[PDB]
Amino acid sequence: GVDLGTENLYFQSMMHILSIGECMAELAPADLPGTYRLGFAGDTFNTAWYLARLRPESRISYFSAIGDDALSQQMRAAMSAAGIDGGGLRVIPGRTVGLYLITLERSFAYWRGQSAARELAGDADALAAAMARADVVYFSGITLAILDQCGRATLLRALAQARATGRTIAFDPNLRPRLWAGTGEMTETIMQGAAVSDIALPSFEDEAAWFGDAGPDATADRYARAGVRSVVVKNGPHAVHFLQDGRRGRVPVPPVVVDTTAAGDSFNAGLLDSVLAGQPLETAIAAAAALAGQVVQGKGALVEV
Amino acid sequence: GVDLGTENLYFQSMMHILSIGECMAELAPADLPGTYRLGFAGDTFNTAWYLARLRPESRISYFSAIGDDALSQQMRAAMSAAGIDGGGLRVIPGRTVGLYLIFAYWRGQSAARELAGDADALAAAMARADVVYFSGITLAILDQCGRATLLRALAQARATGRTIAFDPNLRPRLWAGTGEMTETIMQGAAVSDIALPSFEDEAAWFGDAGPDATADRYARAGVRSVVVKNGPHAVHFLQDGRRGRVPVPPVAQVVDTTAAGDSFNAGLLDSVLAGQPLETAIAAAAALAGQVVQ
Ligand SMILES: Nc1ncnc2c1ncn2[C@@H]1O[C@H](COP(=O)(O)O)[C@@H](O)[C@H]1O
Ligand SMILES: Nc1ncnc2c1ncn2[C@@H]1O[C@H](COP(=O)(O)O)[C@@H](O)[C@H]1O
Ligand SMILES: [Cl-]
Ligand SMILES: [Cl-]
Ligand SMILES: [Cl-]
Ligand SMILES: [Cl-]
Ligand SMILES: [Mg+2]
Repeated sequence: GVDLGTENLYFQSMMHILSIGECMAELAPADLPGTYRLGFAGDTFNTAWYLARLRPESRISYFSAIGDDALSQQMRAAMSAAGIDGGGLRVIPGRTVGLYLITLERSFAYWRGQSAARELAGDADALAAAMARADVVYFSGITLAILDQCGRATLLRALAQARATGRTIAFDPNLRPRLWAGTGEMTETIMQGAAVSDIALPSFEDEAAWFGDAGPDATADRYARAGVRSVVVKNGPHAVHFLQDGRRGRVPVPPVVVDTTAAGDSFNAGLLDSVLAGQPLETAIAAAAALAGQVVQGKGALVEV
Repeated sequence: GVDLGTENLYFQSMMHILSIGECMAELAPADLPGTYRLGFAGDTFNTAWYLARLRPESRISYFSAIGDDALSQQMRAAMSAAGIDGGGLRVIPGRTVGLYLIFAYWRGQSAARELAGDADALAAAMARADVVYFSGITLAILDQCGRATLLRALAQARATGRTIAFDPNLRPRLWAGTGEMTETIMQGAAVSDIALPSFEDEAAWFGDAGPDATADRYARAGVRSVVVKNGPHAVHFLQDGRRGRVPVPPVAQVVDTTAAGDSFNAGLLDSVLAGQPLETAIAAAAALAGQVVQ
């Protein structure tokens, strides 16, 4: 149902962004007590969701793996309804998607340890093909976390070769220790992700905790050392710090905070949307923060802004 | 939060049944489309739930393992509301319970898989219980070591006079292989006084010629009372070499057979605990299941 536009050998009618990672079934409190609404979310998927709203004229694709059950079909449908191109989704027979439940104090429970999405880097050829004509390929530290050793290698090799042909690679380290076997493995693998990326979107609070960065500018230096060309350091309610080809700066973030979920994912979409438009980095960061600011004044992961 | 009665050295004021296995979170459709109601279920827990309803005068305990998150605490509270003694539940920090959505399942990493991790805790749960009930699902979710631990505790309990009841409850998807499944089920039979197989599932996997052959297979494993369920057909039984059949009264307006076996099992065990003859207990069990399927 989603319009993929047209193409010739040289150009496509639509700008193309690919997001790679895991989308999950989400059950969140409904109005009637004891009941829950079924939706879909997951960090990289949320970013794609916001992108589709920001640029409905563009092609926003999602690459992942789902099962073959009712719930998987439901997820596939929800993607199309959101204007997201799920044509590349791998189907893994006998399996289902990951799920999480929000209970309400607000708490989360996850069942994603055996999700189909963990097989998303099982087919190297399908990955390359998904990336081949993408203007931007976006992935996260959660994308890396859920894969085994071979899957990580396959994904990183694909991103690196895509990068070399001229795809712009964007990465949100999105540190979630509970998804990794150990902190050593997490930090190492995250920086492997950095080494294939042009744009990195770390969050200072998390980076400081695990890498021992003394401040946001030290966070930026760390990613620049891995070859990242544009580092954008998200910083809670504080100014966003950046570092691009040796040049530094800070972009003020106006004071606005119901729900800091989706903040980072919406920020990323706002940033990538503006970068694709050919806007200078500082302009893109301002747009990213403006979107995130309006989102954190909203209810949920997916806030119709 | 559930009264457990009183005791002296010789007798307890309440008869005591312990069920061992996995309780899961269940999400089922509510009226509002796209919304689901959260409840708790799972084979051995369902049997315990029905048993508690049938005998408010008794102590119905559940032994399992849960997590330490909000959902696990909700499960604990639901058990207590249902009159079930969850005082022996083990808590596995960082883990959560299994879940299913209406059937799609997430149970491969549930805390309940650790329920046989502490041998002393299992033995204490079984002490002074009159009946200990478990299923083939209880066995399926454990690793090899947990299986050995549980079976050894069950056999030791049986050696001390606890009555052991088993429902094979064959579920192929939960096992690594067909062979492992059949061998382990029969190991469960080997520690059980009472077995409650279902002919439809047994026949597909053991090659039983008919319900009497199913009964014979369990009897060779040392089961004293075998009660073979068979959908709407007569229940066959075998007890100490004596065969019999008990009719299942026809039910026309059938609605949901999911809890049929678990409610049958509770009905049977309730009547056995009351000292009713096996044929009487089977009829009581059929009657309850009949109401439940409607
Ligand atoms: N308390 C807040 N006040 C204003 N903006 C925020 C706040 N929290 C998050 N944001 C925005 O969301 C982005 C993501 O921040 P982070 O949560 O550190 O990933 C920030 O860079 C801001 O643009
Ligand atoms: N179609 C049916 N009509 C009447 N009773 C049933 C039916 N299905 C199941 N039951 C009852 O539930 C018990 C267990 O069913 P099953 O475990 O599916 O063989 C039977 O022994 C009957 O007492
Ligand atoms: Cl985490
Ligand atoms: Cl006393
Ligand atoms: Cl099964
Ligand atoms: Cl008898
Ligand atoms: Mg009664």
